[PDB]
Amino acid sequence: KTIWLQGFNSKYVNSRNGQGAMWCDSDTPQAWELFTVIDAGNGKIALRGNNGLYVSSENGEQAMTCNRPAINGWEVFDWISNSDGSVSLRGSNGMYVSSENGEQAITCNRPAIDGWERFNWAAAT
Repeated sequence: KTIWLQGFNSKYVNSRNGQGAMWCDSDTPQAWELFTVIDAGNGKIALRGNNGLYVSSENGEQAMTCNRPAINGWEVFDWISNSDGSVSLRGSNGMYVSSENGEQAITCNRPAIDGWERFNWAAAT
């Protein structure tokens, strides 16, 4: 139930310990790159980061974060299994989580899946 997410730039999604926004900038998956997948009901998931806080879409109004203390909503996502075995994540605003190729903090404001919105994943163990 613990995973990492590897973005388009081959880097790993980084919680940044809840200090600022999340980035897809880590060269290897260590503690801040591991997320506990939480079954949130209704076929949705949430993600709890290294700091015990929850990943938020921020409804696409600003870059994604991992510092919400509880799940509401903007903290639940549809897990989309892609044909190649990658995953995409659709926030509750209907937009997709984007690595932004590591050039800016991760966002959830894209209406369609492109390369930056596809992640390789694996159970951390």
